Amino acid sequence: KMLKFEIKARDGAGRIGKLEVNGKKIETPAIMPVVNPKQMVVEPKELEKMGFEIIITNSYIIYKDEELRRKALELGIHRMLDYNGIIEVDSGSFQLMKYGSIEVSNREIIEFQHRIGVDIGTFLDIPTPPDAPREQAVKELEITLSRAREAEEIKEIPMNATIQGSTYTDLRRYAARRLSSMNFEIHPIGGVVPLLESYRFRDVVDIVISSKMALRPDRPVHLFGAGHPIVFALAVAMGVDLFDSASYALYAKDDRYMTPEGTKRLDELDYFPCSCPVCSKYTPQELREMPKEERTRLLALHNLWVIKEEIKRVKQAIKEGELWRLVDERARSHPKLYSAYKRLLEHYTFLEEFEPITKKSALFKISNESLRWPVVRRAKERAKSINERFGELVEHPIFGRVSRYLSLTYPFAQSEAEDDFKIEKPTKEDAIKYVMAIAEYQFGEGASRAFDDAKVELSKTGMPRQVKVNGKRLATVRADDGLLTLGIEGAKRLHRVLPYPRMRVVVNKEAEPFARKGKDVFAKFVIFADPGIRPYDEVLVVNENDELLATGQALLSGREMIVFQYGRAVKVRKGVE
Amino acid sequence: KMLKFEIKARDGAGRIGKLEVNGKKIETPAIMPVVNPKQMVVEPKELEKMGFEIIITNSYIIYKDEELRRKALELGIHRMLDYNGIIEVDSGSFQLMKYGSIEVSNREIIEFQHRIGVDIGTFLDIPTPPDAPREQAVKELEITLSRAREAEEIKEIPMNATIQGSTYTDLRRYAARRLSSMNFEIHPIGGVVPLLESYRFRDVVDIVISSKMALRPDRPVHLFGAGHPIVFALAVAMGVDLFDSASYALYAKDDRYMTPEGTKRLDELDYFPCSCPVCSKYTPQELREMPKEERTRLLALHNLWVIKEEIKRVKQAIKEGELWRLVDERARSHPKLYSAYKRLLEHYTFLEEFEPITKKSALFKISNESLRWPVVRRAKERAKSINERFGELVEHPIFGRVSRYLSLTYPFAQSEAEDDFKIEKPTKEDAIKYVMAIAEYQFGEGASRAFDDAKVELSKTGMPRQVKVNGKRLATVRADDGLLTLGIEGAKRLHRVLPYPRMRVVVNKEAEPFARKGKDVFAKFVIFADPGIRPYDEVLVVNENDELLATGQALLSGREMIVFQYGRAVKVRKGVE
Ligand SMILES: Nc1nc2[nH]cnc2c(=O)[nH]1
Ligand SMILES: [Mg+2]
Ligand SMILES: [Mg+2]
Ligand SMILES: [Zn+2]
Ligand SMILES: [Zn+2]
Repeated sequence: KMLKFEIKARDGAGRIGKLEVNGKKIETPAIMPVVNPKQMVVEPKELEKMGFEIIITNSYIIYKDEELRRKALELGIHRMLDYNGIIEVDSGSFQLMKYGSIEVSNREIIEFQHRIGVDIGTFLDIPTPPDAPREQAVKELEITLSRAREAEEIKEIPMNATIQGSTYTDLRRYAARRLSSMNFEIHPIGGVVPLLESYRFRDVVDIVISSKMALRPDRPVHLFGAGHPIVFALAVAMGVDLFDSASYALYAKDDRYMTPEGTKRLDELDYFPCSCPVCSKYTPQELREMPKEERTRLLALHNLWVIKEEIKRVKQAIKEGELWRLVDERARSHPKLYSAYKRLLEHYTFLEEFEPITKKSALFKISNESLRWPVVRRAKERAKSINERFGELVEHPIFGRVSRYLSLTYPFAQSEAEDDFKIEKPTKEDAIKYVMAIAEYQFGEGASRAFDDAKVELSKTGMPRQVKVNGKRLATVRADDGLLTLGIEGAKRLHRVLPYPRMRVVVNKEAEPFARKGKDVFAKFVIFADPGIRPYDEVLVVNENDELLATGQALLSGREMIVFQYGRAVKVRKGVE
Repeated sequence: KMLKFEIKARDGAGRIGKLEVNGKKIETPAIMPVVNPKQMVVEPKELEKMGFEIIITNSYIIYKDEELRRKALELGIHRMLDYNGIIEVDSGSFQLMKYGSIEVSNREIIEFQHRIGVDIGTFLDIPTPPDAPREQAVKELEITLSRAREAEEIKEIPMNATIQGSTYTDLRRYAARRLSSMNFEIHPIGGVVPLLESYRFRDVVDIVISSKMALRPDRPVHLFGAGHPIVFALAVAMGVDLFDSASYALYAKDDRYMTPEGTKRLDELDYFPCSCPVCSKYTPQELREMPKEERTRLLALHNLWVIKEEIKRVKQAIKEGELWRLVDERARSHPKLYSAYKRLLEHYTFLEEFEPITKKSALFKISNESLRWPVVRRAKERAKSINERFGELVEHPIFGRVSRYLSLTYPFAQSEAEDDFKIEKPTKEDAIKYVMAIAEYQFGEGASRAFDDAKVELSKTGMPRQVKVNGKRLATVRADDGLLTLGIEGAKRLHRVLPYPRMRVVVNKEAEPFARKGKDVFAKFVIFADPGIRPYDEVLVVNENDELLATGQALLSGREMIVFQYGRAVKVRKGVE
């Protein structure tokens, strides 16, 4: 294990992760600028100063140039580029996609990558073009897989194992499942460059989702060639963690200027809709008259700033549970991106497994699409049975109508549309009915039976809070989302009222003592867990004998908990000890 | 004539304008930072260095303070504030909002503003709150207008005549009519601060449109209190040319960070979604540790950069003919903004009057609301008749079905949605049918009768270009928009086929010679024009006797050509004499 990856925060199918490679730590989503070893528009040391702690170069281009190879073998790529962050390197597969044949063998560049002290390498995977004869897509993929097995045998460093299969979702699934069973640390998704250039974002969505579906969750995903800000928000919402960009430099040499919404020709710019170091002091009409070398430099820097800025924007949105809103905003950039956005939302089943149970932000109805967001479709179905049971429905701008008993609970209460939703507070005789409704809603069918005989306390306002029964607190309704926070007593009740494995996270014999003491539960110790658990659900920490050890909040889905070996699986609230 | 205002470019009902006062020019849309004479987070000279060439201060406050009072009379605000740009001042009406009455008379402040060398003054209009009872909306408006009448009498400086009818569109209309008929140079729209602070943007749209409907198009409109980047694109699209902001500073004082999509609390920021001098330099945490004063300063500056940046973004979009696409993107920032955006599109009649006829940018189907854009509804309606005659209905992504004869013309041809639309090139036999369908579509019913007996000469590609008869070239189908550019001969024919005033722009007797000569028609010399004329339409430059003087392209709407006293109204292609 030379590569460690763990989730720190999440939204949609996206996540902010901590990625460690042989001692170097980087936060994802992240973009690695592509550096041309022959003509570096922006010096690696300057990229590093700008905050780019990971970059990529062409080991093949280096290998072929006598001078470059000599220096790379003499000082290592790090000293050669005078860069200290993570240096990822490509294999020359891109030259393969352009010329068909390359003058170096898979084993050869791999060994070369090792010789120059590369942080992360890549083998000669074949980038089958889109809409290619299924025959070619298969023949090429098998070679890719063969070259992969070879790389798995000789690699001594972290390496990229790229998924191919052209535009055939079944080949994608196959590639993903196969490379997922091999010893590799990162899984790029290739062959998409031509799609991105053509703005065929819908096809990329299909390729990306089919790949993510078959890929094991705990490994970072890299979208090869997605180096333009316009796709960041969407790609990250699908679960992409890494991006690489050469366009920042190539566009600059073409007097092309990037924007989160697309690209513009410098000669069509009357104003700079940006405030970066470059745009804050210069002007379109000035830049246009500068020496090309200078014009290229300033554009490159600008492009890098906008790319860096989008990433930060995306991470900040994930942090506040607003990614979908941002994605919705960026979808209006281009008709094709809008097409791709609608398509992504059709994949409710894939998206639903990762969609957090509760978010910081309120549900915003800002378009027709938002009514199709994962959280909306989930709350709809989960409320159906709660309505035909508790009745007393009220009107809701977004969900139409929902029982007054869920009106204080996310996302019904925690949402906003064109018109405002009037939440109906409980009564002294009503309270418990709410707690029961929430339980049945948050924990599933039967959960109320753990609270029936309880007494709900009300705050200075008519809001439900502390839930008690013949003593100790069973749980508490949160003010922030109207969801229940389990106390050890309430956890015990749920445990006996709900059959195994509902709400369970089964831990290591070794992990048992810690959970009992209330320490947090770490993924590597989770041997099994309820497949229904969603990020942020209340959870029952248990041993194999299903004995309650503690209660806490999930940070991963049931499945992820099993698969993941790094990061916390559960944030424990209280233990049995 | 103490204020000149010219339209330099436009889109939607918005416009980029040239505003001159005291020989000081400024480009609009423009936002004026509100400056507090007592406390200044950022100082006028700094604001001037940042590029804010217009600001606003509270003359009443300056008045009520001995210190400022002396220095003001003594030095005159310009030197007092060490600012050399346009300085606008407010009456003290703001204090009226929160105090209901002040210790100064309409006449007193007005004369005081005159004494301190103010570039633009304001009288004591009463900012009636959003949903006041009708008797109050009415009472205060009459009081406002009496002060308007007094101000018009003694005025010796350009002044803001604020439209003030609360939330009664009929009162706004009246209020606008009256002030328009009076001698003032700028028209703010007031009583909206309470609405903006409550994100009640839909109500602001209704108030603005009802005001704009009754305002003289040639005068600048100012949305009083609209100082957050969130409403700019929307507001500009409604024809608002000026904004003032106090928020950039006040928000900073409460560690609130501005964004084109809204507002963020500093203690809730993990990353800065911006590249400005501040954000590209510091991190959220680095900011939180600084002393309150430094924090307030840096945040205030950041807010100013966001403001400045959105404006440049809005102006760039107008120049590109993509304002609506931006409004749409921005509509996704908040449910209340989305509600307002949809409402704005309900006001088709108002918007269509100012909406240009042809654009450089292609029509993008990026949302549901995209289908309700002015250009789309206009195209649908107009084409109905063409589809009824020339038939040959071909499929279209946005309009569904449309006669093939218009498939070469804007906005049908370039249009792009989830799937591209393929154009139908003419046959040497259908050629004429196209020129006729286009004419009927571009010039209105009957227009075709001016081209029936003509031959359409196709180019290197099966595209129609020059239209000739007997040897004289009537017009020529443009390659870019598929719209006809008239030739003096085509002009003549249309002149007799279409009943006055269709396509007519009537000029002075003094302008008659130039027009005949071929010179461009300036607005001030236009006495009357076809209400149906839209920006960029082909127009018939005629004299009062309806005698053809020349042909050209409109740069304003017919209604605008009449009221406007500055700028060109028609770019003449060719005179007659
Ligand atoms: N290895 C590799 N590099 C790429 N660069 C762009 N696309 C690809 C791809 O599919 N694979
Ligand atoms: Mg595990
Ligand atoms: Mg005129
Ligand atoms: Zn920039
Ligand atoms: Zn900033």
